Amino acid sequence: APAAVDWRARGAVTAVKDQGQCGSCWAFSAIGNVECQWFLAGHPLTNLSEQMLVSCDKTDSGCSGGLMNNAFEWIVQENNGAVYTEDSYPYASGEGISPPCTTSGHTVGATITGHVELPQDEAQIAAWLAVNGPVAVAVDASSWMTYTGGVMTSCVSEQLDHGVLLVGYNDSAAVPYWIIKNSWTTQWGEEGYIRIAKGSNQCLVKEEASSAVVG
Ligand SMILES: *[C@@H](N)CNC(=O)[C@H](Cc1ccccc1)NC(=O)c1ccccc1
Repeated sequence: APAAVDWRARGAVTAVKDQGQCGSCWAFSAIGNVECQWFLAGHPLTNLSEQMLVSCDKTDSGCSGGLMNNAFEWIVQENNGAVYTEDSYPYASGEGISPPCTTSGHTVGATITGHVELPQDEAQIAAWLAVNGPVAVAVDASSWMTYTGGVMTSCVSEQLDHGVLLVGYNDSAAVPYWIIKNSWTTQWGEEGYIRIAKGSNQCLVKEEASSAVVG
């Protein structure tokens, strides 16, 4: 694997979004992954719908929580692999209110055929990310409220509570780090992003890493 990767520089990552006052990070993580994978598949970078998952995906629990794996599963097995555009199915749960599911007239932004899980190994995850793009991961963001910038090194790593997106790493730095996309606006952290120490399983980052498959 390369010494450093940043898929943002490859224009493969969309703008930082805002989940608002809603427990829908799982949806943002999954959808982000699908966005990046769709671009890297040879298609235009399209903003996709988190609201599709929050409202329609009943395997998960809307604004109270859910799982990225469950989202990919639901997309393939229930929604024929379709991921709608954010433009034709916009996010509306910003204040905590989830509209009902609508299945007439929406526009398919991406089409996935499956998903893969990555080993609980930062090296193997990086090895994947360097080739096939950004990875949906679960973390312990309990100590993230106070993050303002820099490489976090003593992140509270107890129990998973947040869904974020690995978009790259840097093994060349004095302290090697993961570059992580969050869904807490651009005011938080490093322009919406956060760098965490790589190799010491910070925030339990290596626990649940998955990626969609765009056949
Ligand atoms: C983010 N603000 C919403 N939080 C959750 O959805 C929360 C944490 C989470 C971790 C990994 C992947 C997705 C979400 N959900 C859970 O703790 C959880 C666990 C088991 C079943 C449902 C929800």
